[PDB]
Amino acid sequence: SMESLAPFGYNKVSFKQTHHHYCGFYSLNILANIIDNVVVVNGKQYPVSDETAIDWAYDGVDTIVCEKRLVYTEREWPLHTPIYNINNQIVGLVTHGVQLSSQEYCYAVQDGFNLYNNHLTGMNLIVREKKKLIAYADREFDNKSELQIYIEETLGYGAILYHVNKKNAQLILHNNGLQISNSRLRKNVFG
Amino acid sequence: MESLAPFGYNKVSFKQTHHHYCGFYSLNILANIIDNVVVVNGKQYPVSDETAIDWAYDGVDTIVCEKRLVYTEREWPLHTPIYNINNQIVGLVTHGVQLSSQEYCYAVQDGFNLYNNHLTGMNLIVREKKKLIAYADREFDNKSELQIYIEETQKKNCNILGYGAILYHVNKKNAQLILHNNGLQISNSRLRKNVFGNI
Ligand SMILES: Nc1nc(=O)c2ncn([C@@H]3O[C@H](CO)[C@@H](O)[C@H]3OP(=O)(O)OC[C@H]3O[C@@H](n4cnc5c(N)ncnc54)[C@H](O)[C@@H]3OP(=O)(O)O)c2[nH]1
Repeated sequence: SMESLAPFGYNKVSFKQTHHHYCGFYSLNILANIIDNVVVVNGKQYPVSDETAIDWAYDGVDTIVCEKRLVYTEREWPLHTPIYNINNQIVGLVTHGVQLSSQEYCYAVQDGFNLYNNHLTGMNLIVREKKKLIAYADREFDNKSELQIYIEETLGYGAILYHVNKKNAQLILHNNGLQISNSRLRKNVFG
Repeated sequence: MESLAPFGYNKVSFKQTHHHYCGFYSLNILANIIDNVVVVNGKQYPVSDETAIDWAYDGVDTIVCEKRLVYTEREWPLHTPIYNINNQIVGLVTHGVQLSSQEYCYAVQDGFNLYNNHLTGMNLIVREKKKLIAYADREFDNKSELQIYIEETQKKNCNILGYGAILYHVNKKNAQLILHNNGLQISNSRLRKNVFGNI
């Protein structure tokens, strides 16, 4: 391919046959890891924190879920900028960050294949704050008794990433109203 | 009322009223491991800094759980209660592994502090990974073989085997959880931890 690293896009779905799925972009080759907790963006070094958080990226059919390392900056990173390690090897492409304050930003950088990853097929992940005690399929319940009623009373696959104040990431997959899996990742959620 | 019972009997009653731990039902939320120590049959055992992915089938659901490894020179009988240093029950002994004539290893769940995945209506299968790509219930050397399987399944799909779960590993490393249904791929979790047990 002529496009080595290509950000996700609806019209780039043919890249799934030729490129690896990173969280937010396709890559022709396996990318390098972060070395000594530093990333290099536009010629400036940025220390990488010890914090991680769950990020996600829809590519038009699948959702890539990835535990990424958090990088706190005092400067905005333009989207799709290449990220290098201190050995001048490309680590990835800049994805969407968050502006903490007027002069504060936080970006999430995937560190190769070192951390949690989940490739969800044919599902557009929904992220929402947990409002009740129990989450099950695409519904929420106050107690087990309300849950048993729904199960006995009960289209398409779905994926929901739950959090409470960006904490305790909880990923639920469901199909036709039935629960498939309920994974408590014990990680923060980025955003 | 059995407040802390191992998987394998009367699941209908337990599943509506008890919390699902990896291998046993508990009426209450169980205590955590305090100061990296568990107590089994009156003896204190230091808990290592190692974890591994374990699983337990209760007869309809599979509980997947990252557990903490405890090395011991003494065998722990199945179902023996496990306590913390406050004499608070933390669980029941599950199956371990024997590393040497004098050395054993058990995996102990530390409450709900670590990774936990509840698989509904599925019996997990553990398999050593032998090809580069895992997809649905199959393995493929490359994406061209994968694309053939996808396209042929799109043309004709006779798989009505239902929902399945496969835990892949390479020499007990690189835990990878594949969920699938009727020849379709659902989710591919890279857990990065070792897989516990005689595998
Ligand atoms: N992207 C990625 N992130 C990780 O964190 C990671 N940890 C390990 N690995 C393995 O590295 C090998 C490559 O050296 C891969 O094979 C992979 O093992 P696996 O995790 O067993 O593989 C499933 C393949 O299968 C891919 N697919 C999934 N669906 C499709 C589809 N419809 N069409 C084409 N490919 C599909 C899926 O994206 C994927 O392959 P790619 O990421 O390279 O694209 C990782 N790969």
